[PDB]
Amino acid sequence: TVTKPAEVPSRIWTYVMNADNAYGKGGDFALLLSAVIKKQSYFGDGLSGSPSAGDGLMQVEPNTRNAYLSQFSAKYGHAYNHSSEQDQVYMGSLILNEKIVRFGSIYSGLLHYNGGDYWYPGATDSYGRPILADQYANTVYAQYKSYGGRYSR
Ligand SMILES: CC(=O)N[C@@H]1[C@@H](O)[C@H](O[C@@H]2O[C@H](CO)[C@@H](O[C@@H]3O[C@H](CO)[C@@H](O[C@@H]4O[C@H](CO)[C@@H](O)[C@H](O)[C@H]4NC(C)=O)[C@H](O)[C@H]3NC(C)=O)[C@H](O)[C@H]2NC(C)=O)[C@@H](CO)O[C@H]1O
Repeated sequence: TVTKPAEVPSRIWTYVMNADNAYGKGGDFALLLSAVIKKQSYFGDGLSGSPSAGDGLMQVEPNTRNAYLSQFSAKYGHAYNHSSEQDQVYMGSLILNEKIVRFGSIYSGLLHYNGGDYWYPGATDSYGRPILADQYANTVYAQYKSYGGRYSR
């Protein structure tokens, strides 16, 4: 505990481990972030073709990135740079950590990361796509555990 999952590209592992270090999570957060990135962008390979392609590795929506800019700068010591893949991961990590702490659990953190705080079945994203936040949380939590995750909170 813990090892890089074989299927996670080594550049991505570095980003998530840097994020893990910033929150003192012993490598466990990095496993969760790996699962999130696999689902959101497939490490960057599943982006092309999508209206939300430009939102990067963790697919944080523009209005959501905008709300967290000052907090990002405070946490990481530099202004958010969307062209930086490490910053993309740092931003997604900050928001997911915030949700997990605020709502009280990983599952709920994942659900509200994907759906927002006021998700309901039939809610749509900034591109008008239906958000299956419950299914997202289920499948990302399973992937997290499959990578060797060991927490619920
Ligand atoms: C390349 C590709 O297409 N990949 C797919 C992913 O894009 C995809 O899921 C999308 O993921 C993002 C991030 O998790 C998710 O974004 C959330 O969107 C909601 C709804 O807009 C947000 O909330 C609102 O925020 C505003 C401003 O703060 C609030 O005023 C408002 O109240 C909120 N609304 C509600 C209802 O609470 C979240 O902030 C936002 N999260 C983030 C981190 O930005 C999209 O909704 C996801 N879209 C879909 C259709 O799921 C993934 C889905 O499984 O699939 C990839 O393949």
